[PDB]
Amino acid sequence: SHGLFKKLGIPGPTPLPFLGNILSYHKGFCMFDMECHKKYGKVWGFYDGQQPVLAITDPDMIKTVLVKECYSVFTNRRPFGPVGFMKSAISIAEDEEWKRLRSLLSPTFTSGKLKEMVPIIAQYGDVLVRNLRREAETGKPVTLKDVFGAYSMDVITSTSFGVNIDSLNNPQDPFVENTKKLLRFDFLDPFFLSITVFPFLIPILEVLNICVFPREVTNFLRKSVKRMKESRLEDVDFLQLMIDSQNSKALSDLELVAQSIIFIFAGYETTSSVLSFIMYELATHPDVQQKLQEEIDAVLPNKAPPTYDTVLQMEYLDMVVNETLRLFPIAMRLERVCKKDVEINGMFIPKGVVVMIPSYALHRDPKYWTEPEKFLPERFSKKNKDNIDPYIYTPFGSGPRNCIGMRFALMNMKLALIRVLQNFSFKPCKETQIPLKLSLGGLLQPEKPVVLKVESR
Amino acid sequence: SHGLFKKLGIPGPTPLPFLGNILSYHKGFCMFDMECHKKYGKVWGFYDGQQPVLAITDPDMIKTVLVKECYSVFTNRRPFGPVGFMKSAISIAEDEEWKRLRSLLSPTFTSGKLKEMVPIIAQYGDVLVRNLRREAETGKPVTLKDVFGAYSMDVITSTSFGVNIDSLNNPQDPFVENTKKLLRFDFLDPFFLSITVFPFLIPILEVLNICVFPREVTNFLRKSVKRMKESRLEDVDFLQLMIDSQNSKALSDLELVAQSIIFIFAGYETTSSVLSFIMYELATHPDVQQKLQEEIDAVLPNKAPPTYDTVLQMEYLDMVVNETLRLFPIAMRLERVCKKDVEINGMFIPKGVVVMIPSYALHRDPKYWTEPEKFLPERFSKKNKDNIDPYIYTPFGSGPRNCIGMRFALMNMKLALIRVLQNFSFKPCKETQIPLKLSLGGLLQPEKPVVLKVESR
Ligand code: HEM
Ligand code: HEM
Ligand SMILES: C=C(N[C@H](CSC[C@H](NC1CCCC1)C(=O)NCc1cccnc1)Cc1ccccc1)OC(C)(C)C
Ligand SMILES: C=C(N[C@H](CSC[C@H](NC1CCCC1)C(=O)NCc1cccnc1)Cc1ccccc1)OC(C)(C)C
Repeated sequence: SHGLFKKLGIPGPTPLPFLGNILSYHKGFCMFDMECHKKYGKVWGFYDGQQPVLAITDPDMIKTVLVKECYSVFTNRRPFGPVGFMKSAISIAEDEEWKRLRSLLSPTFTSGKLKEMVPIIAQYGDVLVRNLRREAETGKPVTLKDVFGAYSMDVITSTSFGVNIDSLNNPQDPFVENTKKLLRFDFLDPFFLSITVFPFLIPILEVLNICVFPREVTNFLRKSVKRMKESRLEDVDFLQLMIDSQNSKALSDLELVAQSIIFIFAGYETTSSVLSFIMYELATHPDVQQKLQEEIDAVLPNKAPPTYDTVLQMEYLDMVVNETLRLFPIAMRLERVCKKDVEINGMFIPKGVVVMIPSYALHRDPKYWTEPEKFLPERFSKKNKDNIDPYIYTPFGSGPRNCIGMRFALMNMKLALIRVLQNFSFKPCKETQIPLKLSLGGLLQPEKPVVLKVESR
Repeated sequence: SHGLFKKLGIPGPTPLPFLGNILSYHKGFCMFDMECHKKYGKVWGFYDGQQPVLAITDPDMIKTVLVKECYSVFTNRRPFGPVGFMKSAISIAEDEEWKRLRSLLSPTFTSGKLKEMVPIIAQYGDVLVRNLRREAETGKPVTLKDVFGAYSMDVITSTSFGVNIDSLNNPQDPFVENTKKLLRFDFLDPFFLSITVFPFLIPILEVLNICVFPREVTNFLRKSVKRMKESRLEDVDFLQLMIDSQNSKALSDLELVAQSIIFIFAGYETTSSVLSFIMYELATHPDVQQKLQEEIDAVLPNKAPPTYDTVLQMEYLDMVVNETLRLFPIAMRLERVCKKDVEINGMFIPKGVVVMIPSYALHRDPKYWTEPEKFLPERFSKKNKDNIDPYIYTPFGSGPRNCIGMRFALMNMKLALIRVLQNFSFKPCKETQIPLKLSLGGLLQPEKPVVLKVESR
């Protein structure tokens, strides 16, 4: 099965029996993609175990794949390990079902519903600040993914179930506990590599009701949600919107829970990780930090509370965000399974092949980015923003299966930063990893957690 | 493979292909054993999946199995699911290795080392009491396995690593968290039944570094212990004793950790569960409660602090304990794998057969116990204690592979009760499950958690 790309005349690294090329993940996904990109060019193929994966780097062709042919051919992602009842979550479902879920859930993530979510996201901004100042006045360097996680948690809990925790001060609350155990899967830990040399074990683990979503976290939320559904009904958040939806093809009950669980993860270690990266940059780039706090004071004088509207009135802030997402696209890769034999942009691609877009690699490709390793937000200036190909820069994917939560994430994030730079400036500690090396793991997160210094303006 | 016992002319329930008799676990292990015991008599066999299990109820024969032939034939328990590096813990190791571990670890559990452990076990008695009185003065019915667990935790943490937590007030402490996730395996949950219809999947999960001991709890303790070992060395608890041992065949480092992890579980949900049962009895039997608080006041006047010595001076207290253990032997069953063809007490038993002693069933067998469903501690009076066959009553097993921690458990437990009945009396609430129905699950724990009323003497 390792002859495939040789036949198609597509170049790539020589696979080992059974292993395919996975030994080459010893420096993380990202480093492997850049290296293939340099060595082979615009297209290459390789083998996660026996599985052909075809990498592509042409924007037309990438558009063809994420847009033009999404429904017909490229509808789904690759399977990755036993998910149990979580089979039914939107990010994991296939074909007509996913097509369906997207619809049931899409209204929920509208700008308009989002704007109603703003003042709740506001209140925990106050918590974040107050918690920070306690560490600021005790001049002790601060690990971010803690205080940001604690914030990221409060937001989720509240924005999706109305649960109102100071999680940084109550990691004791059974709710907060469960919710944390939902962490970014280390796709390069002992498990998933084995899942990829031995995917024939996925059904094995399914019938064994083994689940990558801790059977306890899920058995908790499942019945947790079942209590909420029956206390609201009858006596603004995601659950409401989703409960409203199934009040008609309409969403189910177990289905509803598994969606919640997705939303819960997503907004947690992603929102948390990204902010960490941003403060790392804001910290190792004092001028950018300052220009930012200048925007926030001119659009919002006197430490004025942000509204929905004033947030989007802030362009530089957006630039910084975008630029950070370029440097750290926490997905690293987009993928779609080729469900039929197809020709796209004059290239034959056979069924079962997994088509991959190496986002990380593209973001640091010299050919589109001057000095791509540098952190330069002016890349995304209203002037320069026009020159950036949407199929090269894809922090949130693209097409019918892009990040459904994109607007909410950006709003969520921006809301925190604004309230954080209104009060504090962030400075590198002797202990701050400079330069920030990347987790050679299967996560896009830093090698070492970001520690900085926090001062009260 | 389902013909075995029919050939040997040994009676038992008819197995279904693949399933064996496991459909008959729908009412828990215990109920199935009593039923086989009544229906077939002194011996019977059945099939957990394709695995022959031979049950026996003859004391001679049970002695033969747990004692006389332990080394030669019956050295090990049955495998149960993927344990990863935990392969090396004493309760799980096989043959010469276990034989070895027992020796390295046996001194640790001496009465004499135990006596030095007493005053530490004392101090958290004070915590237990103070926490209780807070709920006592707020006349709100109390779930036991919480406050007892919280106690059971404090003891372990301290008695094995010197870690000194008020865990009831700090379930936030990363240590306490990890430690809790080590809970009594529900052998009748979705997993282990599948493990028993599909044991050929155990090696499957091994190579997948999948572990029944949460890979995170273990990766925590592993490095947690590695920090302690290197802070003590160089600058009274189980770790010390074990560290001392490997200071010579001597214990290893990973080995040392996996032992700790065992000790940690054992003293947790076992100590916790047992006390829960005892207060349930003490509660549904006011007179027994009173006689007890009378012993504790005569051997220890003026709420006198218990010493090692005064504890064993208390006989009734011991009786109550024993009697409770009769009613609720939390192991339910003892097992040993027959590693060779052998004849014992005039019975042929083939290799690979799993020999089982149905402790629960024996404890409620009428033929040894008058009114066995009743709770009557006078059964264990210094007068009557002589009539109890040690091979019928086996709460802690027997022979070279009995409960290594037996003395410590009994001491641990007794120390708590004494300090608890010195201050409080325990009364049934309208909500108290009366009579206490048993978890039809694979655990010996109650159907419903015990809730009682707590009053300040
Ligand atoms: C900065 C934060 C986030 C980033 C960078 C991000 C990025 C992504 C990416 C790269 C994808 C793959 C899309 C594709 O294949 O084209 C995706 C999918 C998805 N995202 Fe996010 N995301 C973020 C936050 C969130 C949040 C807060 C939610 C809340 C629900 C969310 C929900 C989803 C869902 C449900 C999918 C799968 C959508 C589908 O298959 O229909 N994401 N995201
Ligand atoms: C009331 C509490 C406890 C009860 C009822 C209990 C009961 C048992 C039983 C029934 C066995 C099986 C023995 C056999 O097959 O003959 C056992 C084994 C064992 N117990 Fe416990 N136990 C208790 C507490 C503890 C504690 C606190 C420890 C602390 C380390 C401990 C450590 C062990 C170990 C290490 C084994 C396996 C011994 C070996 O295979 O060599 N137990 N226990
Ligand atoms: C392969 C996935 N995830 C899906 C299929 S598994 C469910 C998924 N997370 C899981 C893992 C953590 C607990 C929930 C999701 O959907 N989480 C919401 C989310 C995450 C990140 C960004 N936005 C939303 C397909 C996919 C792959 C990459 C990026 C996005 C989706 O991702 C990881 C590499 C595992 C992090
Ligand atoms: C089958 C076992 N356990 C051993 C083999 S797995 C390791 C074992 N617990 C594990 C499970 C919870 C986290 C540690 C042990 O050794 N825990 C110490 C202990 C427990 C209870 C009483 N004393 C000591 C063999 C065995 C079976 C029954 C009773 C005792 C030992 O037990 C259970 C039915 C699973 C509860």
